[PDB]
Amino acid sequence: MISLIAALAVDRVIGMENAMPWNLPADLAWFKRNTLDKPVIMGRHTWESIGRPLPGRKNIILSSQPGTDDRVTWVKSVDEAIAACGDVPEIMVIGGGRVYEQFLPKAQKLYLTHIDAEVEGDTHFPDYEPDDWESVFSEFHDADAQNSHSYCFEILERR
Ligand SMILES: NC(=O)c1ccc[n+]([C@@H]2O[C@H](COP(=O)([O-])OP(=O)(O)OC[C@H]3O[C@@H](n4cnc5c(N)ncnc54)[C@H](OP(=O)(O)O)[C@@H]3O)[C@@H](O)[C@H]2O)c1
Ligand SMILES: CN(Cc1cnc2nc(N)nc(N)c2n1)c1ccc(C(=O)N[C@@H](CCC(=O)O)C(=O)O)cc1
Ligand SMILES: [Mn+2]
Repeated sequence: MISLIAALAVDRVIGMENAMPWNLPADLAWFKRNTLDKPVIMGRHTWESIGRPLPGRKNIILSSQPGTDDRVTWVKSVDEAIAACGDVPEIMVIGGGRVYEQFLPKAQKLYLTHIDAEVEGDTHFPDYEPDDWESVFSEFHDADAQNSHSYCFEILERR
């Protein structure tokens, strides 16, 4: 099954100039918890902003261009990306915007982190139809010493 995993600030902003403005260590924690030991799909920019392979995960990168690093797996299409994953129970799509736009309709579950933060971004999460989805998990957190804003973890399943 395909799942989208993402972190959103105010107004579905997800990035700015190839990066994430805020710093929310609890989000990284949770991102890692959720993707560890599973395959992660990500676009070329996102990989670039990551600058390295994520351990304990099969890294799959989508580019129309040929690979330039054997540490990860390169693919040139959404189909191939998914085939490259093999037979596993869950595929984690991690970004960025274009990639999410493409996998949304094929996805059965959303892992969203709602961040209480106002940032001028240049990239946004897709506009998805709430009707279609169901909140199965929700947990709120106030900002703290490690985390500068309040946030909320959420899991939704397509009805
Ligand atoms: N907050 C979040 O959770 C989160 C998670 C990830 C990323 N982000 C942010 O997202 C922004 C980067 O997002 P982005 O939309 O600019 O880039 P992206 O989605 O990561 O990368 C886009 C690219 O991936 C390739 N690609 C995508 N679909 C393809 C397909 N069907 N076939 C072949 N290649 C395909 C293309 O590479 P080629 O040009 O080489 O073909 C295209 O340039 C950054 O700001 C990052 O910080 C946020
Ligand atoms: C660029 N970026 C993409 C990124 C970041 N936060 C997100 N947060 C959420 N919720 N969802 C995403 N898709 C997301 N994607 C990154 C950057 C660094 C690491 C990273 O180091 N991850 C460690 C986290 C633990 C550590 O901080 O050492 C891991 O192993 O998963 C991951 C994603
Ligand atoms: Mn149902």
